[PDB]
Amino acid sequence: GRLRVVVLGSTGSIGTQALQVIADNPDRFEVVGLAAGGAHLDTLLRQRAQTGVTNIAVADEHAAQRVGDIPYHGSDAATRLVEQTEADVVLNALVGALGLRPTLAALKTGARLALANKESLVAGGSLVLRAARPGQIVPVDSEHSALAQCLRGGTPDEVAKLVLTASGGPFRGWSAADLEHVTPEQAGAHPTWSMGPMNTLNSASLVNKGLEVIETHLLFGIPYDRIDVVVHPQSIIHSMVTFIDGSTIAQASPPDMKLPISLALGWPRRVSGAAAACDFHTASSWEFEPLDTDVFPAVELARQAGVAGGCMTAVYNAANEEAAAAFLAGRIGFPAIVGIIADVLHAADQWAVEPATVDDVLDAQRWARERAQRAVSGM
Amino acid sequence: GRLRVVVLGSTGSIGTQALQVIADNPDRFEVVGLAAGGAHLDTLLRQRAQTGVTNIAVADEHAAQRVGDIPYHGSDAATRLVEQTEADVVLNALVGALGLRPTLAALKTGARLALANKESLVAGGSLVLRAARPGQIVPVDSEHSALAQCLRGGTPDEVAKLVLTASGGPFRGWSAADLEHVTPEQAGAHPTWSMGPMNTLNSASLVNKGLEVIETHLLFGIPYDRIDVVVHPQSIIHSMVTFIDGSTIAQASPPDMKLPISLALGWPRRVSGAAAACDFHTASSWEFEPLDTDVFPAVELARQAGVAGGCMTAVYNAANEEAAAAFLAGRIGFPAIVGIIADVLHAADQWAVEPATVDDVLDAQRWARERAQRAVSGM
Ligand SMILES: NC(=O)C1=CN([C@@H]2O[C@H](COP(=O)(O)OP(=O)(O)OC[C@H]3O[C@@H](n4cnc5c(N)ncnc54)[C@H](OP(=O)(O)O)[C@@H]3O)[C@@H](O)[C@H]2O)C=CC1
Ligand SMILES: [Mn+2]
Ligand SMILES: [Mn+2]
Repeated sequence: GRLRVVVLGSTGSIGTQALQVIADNPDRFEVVGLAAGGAHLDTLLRQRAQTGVTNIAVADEHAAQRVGDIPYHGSDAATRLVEQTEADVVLNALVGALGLRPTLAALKTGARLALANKESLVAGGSLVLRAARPGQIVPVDSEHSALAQCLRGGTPDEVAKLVLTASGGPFRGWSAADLEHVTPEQAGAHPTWSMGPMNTLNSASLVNKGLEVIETHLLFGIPYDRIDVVVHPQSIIHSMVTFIDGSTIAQASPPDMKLPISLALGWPRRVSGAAAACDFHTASSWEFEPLDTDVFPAVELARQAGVAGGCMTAVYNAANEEAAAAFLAGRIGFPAIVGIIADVLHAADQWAVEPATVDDVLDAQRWARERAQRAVSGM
Repeated sequence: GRLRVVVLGSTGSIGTQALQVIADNPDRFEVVGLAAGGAHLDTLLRQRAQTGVTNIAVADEHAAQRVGDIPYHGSDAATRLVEQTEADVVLNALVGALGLRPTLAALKTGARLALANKESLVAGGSLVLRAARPGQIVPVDSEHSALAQCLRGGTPDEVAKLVLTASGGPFRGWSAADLEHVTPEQAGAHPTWSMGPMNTLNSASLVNKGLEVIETHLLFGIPYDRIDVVVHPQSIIHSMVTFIDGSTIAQASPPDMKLPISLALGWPRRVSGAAAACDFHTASSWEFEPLDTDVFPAVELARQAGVAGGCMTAVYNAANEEAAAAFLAGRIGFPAIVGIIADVLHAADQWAVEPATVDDVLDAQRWARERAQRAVSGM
């Protein structure tokens, strides 16, 4: 009675940690599908051999050709893999708003969607939500996993606030002037989490936290004015829920994604030995500080976009993707990332309309990328 | 609807705070009984006048002589009140040995027992556990209330460890050499108005934490070797549960006993506005450090007593009461408190037998008191 898992983005950080959790728990889990982009064929072939799964999607046609006998190849490969593979859980660890169609396909199959790809939910918004039954989307994200656990501390009507923690990034405490000179190398560091290149930059810019505020509203149905963000440099407390009696329930663990991965895969059942627990035989401190919203307005912009609703959250994410690419390429400065997002959101009148189809979401993103490029061109 | 509440020990700290919670929540609670010792008879009489509750009990027959219209007076007045009063919740906030019989009576009525009286569990042990049905006892103290909330984080089978937080008391971080100089005043002997000198002393000696560890075992059925203590000077995290996957769930609030009191009264339902929540607008830190068990062995000793079982925890507590009072009277030094507890316990193996009656518990306490007296005097 074990769970069949499709792993999308298997060669990345989350995909590989997920495979390790599955390998350590053959009793509970079985890999039945793998999807990757094709940039790391060494890893993918290793995964094919180690798991014995030949049911693979490779996005890059040239890379799929070089491997040979890949059953699904091309831009729709991951989507068709999901549509055609019998599974109990789809782990979406793809990166960027491109995880949207596989997310929608997964929900349509009725399987659990263990969601690491927050962008697909942020972009899909109510379109993704309509495709899901209650509890079908289970968060892999450390914060959202923590929130889901802490919500067990009371009934829904007893929730006052959801409190997301943020690491603060490498630039915690820096001034606006300090941020002007930030290099791609400087933004490529993270004090607590080891992640891919986009999540690391997003954590530095605080856009990751903005995306997580939106994800929180969408997953848990809590109003934006009841979703708080506190800076916690240690990343040990992964988030908390405050109840109407004044009690706060918090989730805590040394930073290790295998914990929320393991919990997402086998929800509601915890997976014995998934990760190390906090060690209370040695001294430590858990520090909290307010976010400097003047220097880091990305979270406030996310709330604005979220409150607007419809396709506005897709716009927020798409504008970030474009500005982020420009920064990494050395075309714009670091403060310009969130500056461009604000510029694009301000122009995004038409996009408050609720998406009826995936094409509405794609239209919004297409516009947002263009408007983002316009803003880059002007600086 | 409205829960009918009997308040035993209505004139003490817990009792009066509970009456405030009840006054503030007339939708949720109604007082249907009040019981007190008699030393604060005037307060009880004012309480009858304020609540309109005439169903009252006074233990002290002398005190009762002052009134003429008390329905329940004399020894076991509180017990008789419990036996003869229809109620949904009995709050047992009586102090010491006079709490045990009312606890037993409350359990037999089938009411929920909101338990503050430590002696009921620490001394009464298996007598109380054999009488109680699952979930019948709801703990009132902050650590136990924290644990009950955090246990919501998983199934019973998913619990790895219970971690109680401890303030560390006034001598946190003190060497054994430092402790030799401790005076009653330093250990918290002030004529404070609401509470006896023992509470502050028991905190300082770490015996209170030991008592809490024993009660934790009895309340939640977790072995002593899986009940840990961490020193946390802020007392914001009130305790935590570590699950088999590595996740820790923690309960946090600014110190305020109205929170755990309100939740014990309303269990399982939280009481809106009971206490203030953690506020993250100003920076703070939550510090943890190990307890030096060489310098503070009171908790290790409690586990030893608890593992031994039967009436051994009764012995532990009674030896403390005697030794702690001897320290306050200047008959011994501070380090000798836990020293005498150890010496009495090590001589106490005849008391490992399970008590059949309340008198068996009383015999054990009698022996332990006499034993500690000889240890103090040198006889
Ligand atoms: N990493 C973390 O610790 C955390 C991650 N997340 C979220 O999870 C998601 C992934 O995180 P992360 O593992 O770090 O990302 P990574 O960059 O480390 O891995 C990205 C994965 O997606 C694959 N991929 C890229 N492009 C395509 C494409 N066009 N088609 C199909 N597959 C593609 C890559 O395969 P390949 O490169 O071989 O072509 C790779 O396996 C993100 O949305 C992130 O926000 C959330 C919380 C923390
Ligand atoms: Mn996250
Ligand atoms: Mn306590």
